[PDB]
Amino acid sequence: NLLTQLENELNEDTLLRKCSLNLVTVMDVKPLLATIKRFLTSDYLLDVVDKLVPMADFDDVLEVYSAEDLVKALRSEIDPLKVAACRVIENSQPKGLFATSNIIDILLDILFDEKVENDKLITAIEKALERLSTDELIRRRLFDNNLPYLVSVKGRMETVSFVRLIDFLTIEFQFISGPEFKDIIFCFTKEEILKSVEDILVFIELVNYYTKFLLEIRNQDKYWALRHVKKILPVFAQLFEDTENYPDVRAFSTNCLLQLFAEVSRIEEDEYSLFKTMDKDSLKIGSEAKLITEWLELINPQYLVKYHKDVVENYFHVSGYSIGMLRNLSADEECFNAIRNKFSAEIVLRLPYLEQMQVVETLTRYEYTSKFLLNEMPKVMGSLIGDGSAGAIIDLETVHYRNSALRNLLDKGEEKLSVWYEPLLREYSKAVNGK
Repeated sequence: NLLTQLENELNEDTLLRKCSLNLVTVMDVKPLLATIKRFLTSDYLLDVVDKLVPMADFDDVLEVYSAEDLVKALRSEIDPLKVAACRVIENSQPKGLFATSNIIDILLDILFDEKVENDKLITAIEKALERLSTDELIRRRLFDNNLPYLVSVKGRMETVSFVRLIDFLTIEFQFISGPEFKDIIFCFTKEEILKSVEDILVFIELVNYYTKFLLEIRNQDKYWALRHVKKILPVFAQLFEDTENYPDVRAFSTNCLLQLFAEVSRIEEDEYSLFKTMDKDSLKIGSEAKLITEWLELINPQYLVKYHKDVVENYFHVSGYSIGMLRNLSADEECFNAIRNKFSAEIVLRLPYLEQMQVVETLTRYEYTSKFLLNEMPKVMGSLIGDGSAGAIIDLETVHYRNSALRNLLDKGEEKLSVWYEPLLREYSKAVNGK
């Protein structure tokens, strides 16, 4: 490690780029850290800082960069020194060390400053906060001590700081438990949503936050959060319908809202009471012809089959274009039974091999779709097995889908595949072993 002592002495009498590298690999480092400090209290040097801080005993780091220093650095006019302080703070041990100072407060002050244009500083602060937010004392400093501030930034709805706040909440929600959840910061009232409409970028951002919020509730299994967010969901739908008073919503925000309604149709709730009401009063799936394809690609297929079976029956036909609809509509048995009569081996076999495989890979995903494939479209299975030139297929998508179809079927087991087991295994073997 004599390579680091050289750097320590070539500052007192390319190279940094090399230390930066020779450090991704792995005595007393204070002296070296002290110097980088002096230089900062006056770009590439930062990558060196971000490497050496983690690998050191934080007590050591804390001797050079004291709480008082960090504070001073953050209050300075020197961006690089601010980034460096962020790296130091990010590596706090224990993570709750600075939770009793105003360090977090200042991190937030800089974070929500519209005047800050340095995207590198913003992410550094966001990484610091993410890292430390596993600690409960850091969450207390954030959501208790700084709640009034966060809520005021929330109320600004000023473009630059609003985007940052939304990122902040999404990041933070990962670490929030039921008892710590505070509506006033994570949720928006009806009145705030109507207000965000005046600047459609803010509203669009708010729509995406909610989509992601519901997505995260579903992924993290935080269903206790639903009772807090679902009360304003009908508002997004009413605005989507109200083109007379709120034309900017359909005009600029149709797609982001469609994604939201996709999530709403999937919330763990008392049998679509919420979505059924939103659909009945506002969305009216089926009434606007230009939206039908999208509704059939996005909305819960079980909902679609119970409340809009006529649409599903009439509108869906097999083609390269309806593969989006196919992936969605077939993920519920009952909804699949509503499109079953639109398939035949002949209809599928007319498609170019790429789409055949996309269709087939889709049908191999579930028990009931596979059964139908084996029992009703064996000639399509024959096209899947092939003539003996599939190993010569150059298109990456085609190979990807075929292989995935082969895999999906094999995952079903020998007993359920009958006479197809051996040929499937054989074809899969040739695909992944090169033959």
